[PDB]
Amino acid sequence: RKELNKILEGRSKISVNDFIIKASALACLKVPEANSSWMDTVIRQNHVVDVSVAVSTPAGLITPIVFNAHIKGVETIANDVVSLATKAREGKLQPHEFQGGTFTISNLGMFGIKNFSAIINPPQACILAIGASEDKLVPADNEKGFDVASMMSVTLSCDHRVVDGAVGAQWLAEFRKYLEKPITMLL
Amino acid sequence: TGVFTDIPISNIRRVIAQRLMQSKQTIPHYYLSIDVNMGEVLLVRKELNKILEGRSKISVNDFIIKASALACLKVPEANSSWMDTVIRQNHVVDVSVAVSTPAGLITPIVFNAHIKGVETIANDVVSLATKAREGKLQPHEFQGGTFTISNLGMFGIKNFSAIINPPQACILAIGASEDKLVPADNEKGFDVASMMSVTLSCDHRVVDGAVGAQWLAEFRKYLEKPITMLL
Amino acid sequence: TGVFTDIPISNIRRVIAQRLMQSKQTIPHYYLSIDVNMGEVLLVRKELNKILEGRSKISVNDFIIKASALACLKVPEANSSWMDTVIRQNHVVDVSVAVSTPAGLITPIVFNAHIKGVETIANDVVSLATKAREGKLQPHEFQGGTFTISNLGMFGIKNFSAIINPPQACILAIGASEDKLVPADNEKGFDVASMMSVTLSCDHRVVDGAVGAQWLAEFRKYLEKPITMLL
Amino acid sequence: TGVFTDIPISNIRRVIAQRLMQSKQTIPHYYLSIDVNMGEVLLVRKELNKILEGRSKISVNDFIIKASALACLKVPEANSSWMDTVIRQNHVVDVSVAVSTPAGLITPIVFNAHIKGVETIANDVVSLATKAREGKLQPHEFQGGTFTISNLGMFGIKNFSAIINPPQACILAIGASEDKLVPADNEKGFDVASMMSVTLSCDHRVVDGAVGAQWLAEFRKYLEKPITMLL
Repeated sequence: RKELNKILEGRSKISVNDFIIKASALACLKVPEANSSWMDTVIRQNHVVDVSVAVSTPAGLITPIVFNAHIKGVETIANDVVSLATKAREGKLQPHEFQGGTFTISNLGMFGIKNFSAIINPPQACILAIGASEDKLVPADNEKGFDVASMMSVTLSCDHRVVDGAVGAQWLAEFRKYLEKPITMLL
Repeated sequence: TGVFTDIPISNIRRVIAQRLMQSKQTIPHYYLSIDVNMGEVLLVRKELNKILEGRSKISVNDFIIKASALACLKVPEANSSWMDTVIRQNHVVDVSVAVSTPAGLITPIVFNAHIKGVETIANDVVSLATKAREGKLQPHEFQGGTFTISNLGMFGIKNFSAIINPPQACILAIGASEDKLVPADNEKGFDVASMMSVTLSCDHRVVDGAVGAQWLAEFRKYLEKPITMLL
Repeated sequence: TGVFTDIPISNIRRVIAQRLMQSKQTIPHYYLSIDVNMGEVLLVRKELNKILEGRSKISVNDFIIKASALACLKVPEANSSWMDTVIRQNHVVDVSVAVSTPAGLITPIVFNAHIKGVETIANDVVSLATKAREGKLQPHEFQGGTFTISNLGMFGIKNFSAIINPPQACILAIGASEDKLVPADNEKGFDVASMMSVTLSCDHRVVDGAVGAQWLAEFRKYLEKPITMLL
Repeated sequence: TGVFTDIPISNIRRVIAQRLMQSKQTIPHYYLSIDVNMGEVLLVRKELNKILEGRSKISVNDFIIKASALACLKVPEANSSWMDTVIRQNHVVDVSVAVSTPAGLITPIVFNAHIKGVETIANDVVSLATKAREGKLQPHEFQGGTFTISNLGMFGIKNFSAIINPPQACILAIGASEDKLVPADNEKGFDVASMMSVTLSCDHRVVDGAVGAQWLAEFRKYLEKPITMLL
């Protein structure tokens, strides 16, 4: 993110939430069950990824939707998120701009929250919850024997009648791999 | 054999020759050449191949196709076309790759190359190349496209200037990658770099010199900072 | 937008395309490339800019225009023209400079460039470029000339091969100046030099290969010993 | 003199211009460039000149002609021709050398250059060049051939792209030999090498890109290991 911000000499600003959205869309592509839905009679599997981001507007909560997030770069995602957040804080959003989607992301790391467990929207099947990033003290094989690492804890709230435990665990593994090797998003 | 032997021309060769002659007569070609440092792609490709434990193999041509598609997105004129009455600008990027099948040349088309990752591109290119060497390709699988890429670096070619297809407007030509000796500020004063020379053959009635130069600049930036392809 | 959007062609673009197509069809182009060491011009220009305390600004393109005019004086064939029945040899040098205005291309003409100093040339080029970007140019101010120069070194282009205007016979193409690593006899054994690559596109029915090579040799000598322009 | 003087065109110049125009209109040219290390030929030629104690003088152009003939033997497509109805493949190699006589250009033909040694080639080239500068050449002595070579390294030209003769299919263009600074594994880390750049202009309806690249690879191998010409 720092290198990309240096490259974009004021053209755009890229946040960590943009990489999170990109990794979520790619993981939903790899594991389609987390992007599916339950409709009693039938189970609908979506081939496109619409990511509804939760923004804490000081009037409640708003859910701007980033459409086709699986085929967009981090810069387009960042611009869309910024514009939609400004419009949400203004108070002017079309119903289709915040009602719908296939996946949901909620971030509360700005408030110091370490972990939290969100609630699934009725049509969707999963929701990702992102907490604060903190410098932990992980073991290492160097001279000291330890190293400082910036760790972030994420909780996925799955619908068990659509997503199995192994399926959700695979989704989390792919999400973690995408975020821990960012060049993998090129593949 | 004697002094000379005359080989009759097949109908496929005849029509290909007629098309090439018409292209060279109608399209005013002009050539723009730049040089690209490939030391970062050489590392990114190695890391991605290590990550893909036999799942897939990624070549440098795949990164080249990806960078070409992204540059065509940024500069739409190189992906446009001339139709006498009107100029057609394509919003999707179809990249026709030139493969030297030992029966002539074939042009497998990678569709929607601007929204595909390097792994999907690599798999598509491998499958299409195998089918082309087999000899079974549908007409829509090798006729059409919006951009064309030809690579001859396997043969040691340093530079070359290709010919534009009649409907399209540009064609990229990739030569061999060689270890040059560029100046550096270190103790020795020089450093070894792997350089690759590329020539873009543009149609001057569609692409201006500044436009083609911008396209080459964006292509070079994408290839020399591979993480920029995330944006 | 959809899949593609067709952009209608303006009359100016249509006539320019027709002229370029006719030029490429009628003129047999052939390209000759050389390399020039610019380390002496880089010092002469700095000294002249210091001497001119804000009175004027001299660019490298001005020295390039001056050297081109002097070389055209020495080798008249590159300044000649083809008129089917007769070959017209011009005794004056009018240099048409290609400026990439963000609406296409413009060709301001510097007249009598063989008997003008670099300061007059610089002032004329600056004024004509400002007028071209404004959009107000008389037809005689950009239609005609005897020699043509196109520069694309600002865009990082290393080499390119331009297209001859139908009446003229040659066109010079200037690429980027880069710090190479040439051999030297000093302690290290090498030295850094600023090199620039130029391609002359000659009309072979007017200019022979040896003639074009002599023209390039004289141009290179003028640029590599700037004091020679006094002679 | 005035402003301009019109020079009438001779019939020889008129017919040459018509032939060149027809060639450029009908033949779709495409250019392939490589670089050759000449340090071994520079030693072989010196040794052979020492051995020939004034009996004959061997030039680098003679080794170039020999390597061209051998490469045409290995890859027959570059020595072929296009005749609309049929493609004629020649089993003998006639090399037309371009000599810049100070009256234009002349093309003395060396026949059966694939089965002649460098000394016979050198003697034939010297005699034909003297006769061409004299001005007495039979039509069969300069009209025809299967391959064409043009050299402009005496004039300092680094690269150039020539024009194919209408009956033939390829033409080789040789530029100046220059001492570059290539990387090396010795103590310093670099080594000085004499490099020469050659461009082959192929007819794409007869010669494919891979075919031309193979021809250039064989030519480079012959020139970089001169003992290979014994095989």
